[PDB]
Amino acid sequence: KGKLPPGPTPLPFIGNYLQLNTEQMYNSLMKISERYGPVFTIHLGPRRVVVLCGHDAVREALVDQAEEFSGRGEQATFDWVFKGYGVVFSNGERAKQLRRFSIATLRDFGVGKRGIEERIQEEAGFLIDALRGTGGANIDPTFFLSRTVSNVISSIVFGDRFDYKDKEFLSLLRMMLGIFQFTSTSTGQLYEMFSSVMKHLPGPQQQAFQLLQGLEDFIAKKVEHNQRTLDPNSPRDFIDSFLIRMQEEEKNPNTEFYLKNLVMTTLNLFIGGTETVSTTLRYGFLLLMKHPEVEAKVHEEIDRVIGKNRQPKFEDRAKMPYMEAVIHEIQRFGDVIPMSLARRVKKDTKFRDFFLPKGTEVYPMLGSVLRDPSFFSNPQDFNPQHFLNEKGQFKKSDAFVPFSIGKRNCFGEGLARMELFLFFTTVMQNFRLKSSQSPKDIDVSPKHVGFATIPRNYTMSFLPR
Ligand code: HEM
Ligand SMILES: CN1CCC[C@H]1c1cccnc1
Repeated sequence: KGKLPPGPTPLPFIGNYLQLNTEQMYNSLMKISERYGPVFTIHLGPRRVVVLCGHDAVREALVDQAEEFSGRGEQATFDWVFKGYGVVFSNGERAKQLRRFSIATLRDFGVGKRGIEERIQEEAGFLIDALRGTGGANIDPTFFLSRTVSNVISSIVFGDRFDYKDKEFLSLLRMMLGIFQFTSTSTGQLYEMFSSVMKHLPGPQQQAFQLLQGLEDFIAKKVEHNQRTLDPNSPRDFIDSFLIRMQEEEKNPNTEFYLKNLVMTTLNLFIGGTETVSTTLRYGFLLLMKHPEVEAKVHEEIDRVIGKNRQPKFEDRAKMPYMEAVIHEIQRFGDVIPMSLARRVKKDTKFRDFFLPKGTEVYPMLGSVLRDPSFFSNPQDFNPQHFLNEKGQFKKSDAFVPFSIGKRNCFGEGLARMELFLFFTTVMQNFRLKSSQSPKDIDVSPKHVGFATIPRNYTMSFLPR
């Protein structure tokens, strides 16, 4: 029965609203940690949350006490559509079934294997083609990168990749993009505290709902399409494998394989498989143009190990320590999902002499692990040396946790690291990156930080080398 972690006294309903700047949630919670310690209690409106800061607090909970911290908490904006259904927002039995099935089915369509390495190499080549065809003109790379990324997971879950022509495609991409931005604003973070009121009020949360509805309707139309052209012995994509598994479980009335879980799971993958990698690429190029010395070492190393002729491949990894360090440092620096997705204690839990009642939400401050001064000698700088030893060979970090850790850690990690290596490598093989402004003027502080870290709007050009 010990005590909850210390933290500032909340008000009825508003919680710790007075100590929170919803524009800068992460900076807010970190200011509070400086006063209360690395483990503290915050009230996000009426949501009682335990916040974990620094590598040690986060590894201790999510790894050393893995089972106890394995429950899924809420993200309220996403909840509006998912409603506890689908792999990401589910718990207990639902969670174990959808994750085990999702991981396996991803692996059946080539994730972690030559299959998807081919699909990514191919789709990369299509990206090179498009950036050439701009002929060095000053463009917004946003939808160039995200079309390419989205087409990879799209081929896995929908079968065939989207034609760049498709107007529905861009529409979906705008939708995904506007949701990531919304959830990263003051208002999206205010919604995390006050959703039981705000869901019924007018404002930018109404528009973010319409985008979620947009994505749900598109997935439900693709499912429909898949069902009535289905072939039970030869699955065409993820949706088919879940349709089939649905059919096998018409006997079991306690099954988790029904329509709503298929829709929401496919939506999770589509969304998860698109926006984070895409935001990482986009920040990544921005960082590279700001650090032209880094771009030159990368260029130097691409030329010696790969040269201009062949397609980069995943194994090149092993022989490119400086590129792996660059991509590691883009992820670390980007901090794209700075507060993870919320966890929940699965039962009454003891954790460092605090007591956590069953159901308490947990915030793993992944951003604080990526910036932990005990693991990286210059947290606020972009410096690939963070992941290099004395001998310029790749150096692992225990604080490299952009995908989180523990039992509900990101299972798209393997796909992502593959897409990131290949897309970054192939793009810089063919282009030098040319900024709109001089390196000293490039602003890499974020536009929005909340659920995600969003880079500022920018333009650039892609010049042949
Ligand atoms: C830059 C790439 C990515 C980053 C930084 C990232 C980040 C994260 C984080 C921080 C979590 C929460 C894990 C936890 O609760 O401990 C998560 C979960 C998840 N991710 Fe990713 N992710 C990425 C890519 C992907 C991709 C490509 C997919 C699609 C295949 C994907 C699908 C998912 C799913 C389905 C979950 C829910 C895990 C569960 O509840 O069991 N992610 N991700
Ligand atoms: C933000 N994401 C990256 C991995 C999980 C994914 C996500 C988050 C919220 C809803 N669906 C998918």
